[PDB]
Amino acid sequence: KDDFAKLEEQFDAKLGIFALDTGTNRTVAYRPDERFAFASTIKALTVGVLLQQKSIEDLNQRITYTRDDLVNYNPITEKHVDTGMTLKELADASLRYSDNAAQNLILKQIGGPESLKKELRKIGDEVTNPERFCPELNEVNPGETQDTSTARALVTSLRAFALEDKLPSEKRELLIDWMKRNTTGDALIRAGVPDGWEVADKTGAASYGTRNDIAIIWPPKGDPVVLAVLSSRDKKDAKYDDKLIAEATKVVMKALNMN
Repeated sequence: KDDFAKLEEQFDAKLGIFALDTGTNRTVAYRPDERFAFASTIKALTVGVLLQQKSIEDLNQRITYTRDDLVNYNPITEKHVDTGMTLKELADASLRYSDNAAQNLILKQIGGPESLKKELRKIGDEVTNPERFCPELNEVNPGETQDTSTARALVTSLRAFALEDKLPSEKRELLIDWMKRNTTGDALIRAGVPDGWEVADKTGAASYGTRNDIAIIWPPKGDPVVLAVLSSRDKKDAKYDDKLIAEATKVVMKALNMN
């Protein structure tokens, strides 16, 4: 709070925090409106819009691609160049493996960053600014607002798709299932929540030591909490530490008296 400034002290980083307890409407905010590169947290929002646009049957449509649409590491999509993959399999890979090439294919399907912004603006997210495909591949420098969001806007938008009415119940269920089954976030929000409690999350990292996680957290009984923990550092090549995110989550949970 305070403990938040202490974490920033301990990790030499800047935190961005917003949490909403949907049970009591309690809010926890630390630089909630400070901008960070959203990095792969955008993959969650991109699937929300894909689901909005496509019937569940339409997710069976096959997308073909070549090795030249893959750059650096893409753990799922490098396995299926020969066959291509369905939209459903791409959403799975994007969300649970943070597959860059799968995210790009999905983004292309929905009409690119311009169309994603349009749809975000349509759900009343006036802050999230998608501008580039695969922004991962660009040397993005500080003070730029392209491909940034805030902890507050990311919670509001994740909540809108995952928990409110921007998606019908069966599609909301797909989004939640994929995020619950994420493989990349064990040391982040998940490491900061009490044992047992279900977590659905999407992680991201960039440069300037950017390390992000956005989540929905269910207490065993009671309504969920939606949370964004964003972080960055002063130097372009700064290392991040996952533990910062785990510890910031602990402070949120304390403040929420849990849940």
